[PDB]
Amino acid sequence: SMNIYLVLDGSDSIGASNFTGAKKVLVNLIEKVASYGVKPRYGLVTYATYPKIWVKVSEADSSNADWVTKQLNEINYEDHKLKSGTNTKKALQAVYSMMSWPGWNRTRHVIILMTDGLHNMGGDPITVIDEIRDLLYIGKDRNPREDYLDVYVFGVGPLVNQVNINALASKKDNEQHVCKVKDMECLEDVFYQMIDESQSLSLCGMVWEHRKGTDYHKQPWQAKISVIRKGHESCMGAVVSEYFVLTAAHCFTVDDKEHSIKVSVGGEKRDLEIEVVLFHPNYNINGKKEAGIPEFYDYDVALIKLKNKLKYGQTIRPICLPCTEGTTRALRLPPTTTCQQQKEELLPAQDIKALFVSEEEKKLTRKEVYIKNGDKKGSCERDAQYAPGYDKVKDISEVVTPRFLCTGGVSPYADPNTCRGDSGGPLIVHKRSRFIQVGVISWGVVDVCVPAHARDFHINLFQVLPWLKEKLQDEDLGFL
Ligand SMILES: [Co+2]
Ligand code: NA
Ligand code: NA
Ligand code: NA
Ligand code: NA
Ligand code: NA
Ligand code: NA
Repeated sequence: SMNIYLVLDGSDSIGASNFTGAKKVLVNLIEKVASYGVKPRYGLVTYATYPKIWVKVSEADSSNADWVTKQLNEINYEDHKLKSGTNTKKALQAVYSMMSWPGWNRTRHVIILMTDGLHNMGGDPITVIDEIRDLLYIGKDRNPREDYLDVYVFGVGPLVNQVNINALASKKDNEQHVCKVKDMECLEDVFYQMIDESQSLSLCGMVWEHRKGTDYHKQPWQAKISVIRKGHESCMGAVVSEYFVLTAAHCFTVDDKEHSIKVSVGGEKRDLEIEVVLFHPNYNINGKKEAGIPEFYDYDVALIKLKNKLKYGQTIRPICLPCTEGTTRALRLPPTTTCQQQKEELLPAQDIKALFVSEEEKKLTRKEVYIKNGDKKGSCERDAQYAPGYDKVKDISEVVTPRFLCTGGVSPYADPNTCRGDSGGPLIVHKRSRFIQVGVISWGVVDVCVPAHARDFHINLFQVLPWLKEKLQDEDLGFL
């Protein structure tokens, strides 16, 4: 159990702009905490001469991040009256009341005070902190219980009184509880002190976003696949479970032997041995030659089972898959959510904002693209006619099957294109600060590694669920 008390100074010395800027920090914090699957109870208070309680931890809805964010969004600077006075002591007493009781010992409390430190009314606020520690039994028995209280003070504005701010904040070794609101480095560090990374290692679609992170931290699911032959093959894939990596089927052939295939993940120097490659049963690159389709990429997906089981860390984590309980939670939806509901959320009938990862000279970079899933879909699919060897295709819909998603082009925006080395990699949608894989990079019209018909096709994972569900049934992913 965790309670977070957001206390915002709305006095005259703060000003409208900085007050709004301060709320932004709070909105972003609530969102990041939620993205970790953590559900604390929130308290929300604004103050000047007197405090105004907007949300109390005792309220049932106080643990509903969307509802709290809504409340915070509705708060207007002018709502808090009597701005000529600043009584920080009273603001903290409002928090004390929320902790008061007219398994308390298991609740951890976090106070986040945003002020310039210029209280001009009431006594010394430090006194209330002392009452709070006594109330929560902290610093009483050396069972110190210091872990149960954290007082963060974010200095707002250019004219801040550092002494008063330092006085109220917690003082814990190897930790920082004071930050200037504009100091983005400091604020960032605060988050990682507050939330326990360990409780979220089993979460799919998670990324450690800290400024010190590497390419492996920013794309933890990314797997590099090597096939040594004839020329050597280079493909990308995504970790979907402790034993499996999802990639494209065309990256391999029935002639490739297990030992000739190596996988690399997490920025580790070593390569990983595979047990076997599971091609989608319906994949047959030569199945439509008669129809004028030299290479048929329908059902172009394959699952690589690794010899050794992976352990999830900050550089090796699974991406979320469509229609699984993991994705439902990542999207913060109720347990009664359906595959169709997930589909409507992730792949609506319109231009969908998405991304894929590309290796550009030892470095991984995200490329933003748009999935044409609206009435712009046909135009994208038809451009498949300009693809090499597809000039004599009778019905283009026979090559561009219902299994494909389409990206690339100049509308609505100039989309970047996938390169040969990106083949097999995941096509991703970013939602609720989480990453969900909706497709597998399959093939393109033009090798641009540009023309308006330079489209890229990906296998829609929603269209191969029966197979995914079957091959991953024992991976504890909880398919719906
Ligand atoms: Co003031
Ligand atoms: Na709401
Ligand atoms: Na003690
Ligand atoms: Na950890
Ligand atoms: Na480390
Ligand atoms: Na669920
Ligand atoms: Na679909």
